[PDB]
Amino acid sequence: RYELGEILGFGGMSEVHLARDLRLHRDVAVKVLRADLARDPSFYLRFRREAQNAAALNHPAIVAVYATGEAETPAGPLPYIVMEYVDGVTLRDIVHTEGPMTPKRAIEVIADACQALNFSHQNGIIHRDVKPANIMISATNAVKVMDFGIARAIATAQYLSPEQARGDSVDARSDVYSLGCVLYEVLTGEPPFTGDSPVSVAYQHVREDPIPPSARHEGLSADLDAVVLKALAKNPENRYQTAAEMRADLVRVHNGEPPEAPKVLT
Ligand SMILES: Nc1ncnc2c1ncn2[C@@H]1O[C@H](COP(=O)(O)OP(=O)(O)OP(O)(O)=S)[C@H](O)[C@H]1O
Ligand SMILES: [Mn+2]
Repeated sequence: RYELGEILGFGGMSEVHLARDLRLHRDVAVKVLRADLARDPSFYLRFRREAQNAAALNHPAIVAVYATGEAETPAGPLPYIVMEYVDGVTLRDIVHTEGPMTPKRAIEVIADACQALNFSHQNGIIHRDVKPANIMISATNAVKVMDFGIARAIATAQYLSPEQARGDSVDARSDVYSLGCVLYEVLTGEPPFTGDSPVSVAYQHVREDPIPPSARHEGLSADLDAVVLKALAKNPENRYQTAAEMRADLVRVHNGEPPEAPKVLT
């Protein structure tokens, strides 16, 4: 049914192909598990779970999942996921090709992401992996959040929250944090913490305060600082408790209004 075509992109887990649905005549994105990882149960499982978790979401700002299955290739069974096709670019790409967005644009985009996440949080779903690569902007400039993660067991990493690097409990406020990180990098052109390993970056995430955005990049403002740093506060209790709260504050900043976030001085 699906005539696959060009490679749209590469992820740490999969190859995503543009394809044509020949029964409905629409372009779709087909996510195919990396050949070599299919043999590892943990990954096959992860892949399938994410699929079923994401199909439970239906919002204009969230990439819809349409179908599943497994191609019975000569090598073995490659599971794949059929989804709504976004013709556009991830924020990572945007940052890598065009530099930091204008404050207002950043605000608009992140605010849309908030709606996606809030809708999700309401149908009881933590994303878990909010990062620049998991948010796309369409040719027609719609924001689209994707690659929703899944509750895992217990005994990148550059946008994970503190409670994630420790083995603590995870809820909506962690999406709030990591989103904070996205906004940060998208305002300044850099992720808030960098280093020579995951470990050290994990250290920074839970130990060192971020440099205020206005202090890493020109024409930002103290109010943005406020919002960004409240989003990136270490203890979930001191952050925006909900996506909507964060969004409301972003809206305040977008207009000429002062945000409710505690103030930040340089
Ligand atoms: N719905 C889509 N429409 C168009 N391109 C897409 C779409 N989904 C993914 N891509 C592209 O293919 C990519 C990877 O998709 P992912 O779902 O993030 O794969 P992944 O294996 O989960 O990567 P991770 O985050 O390392 S596990 C890019 O970041 C894209 O440019
Ligand atoms: Mn993924």
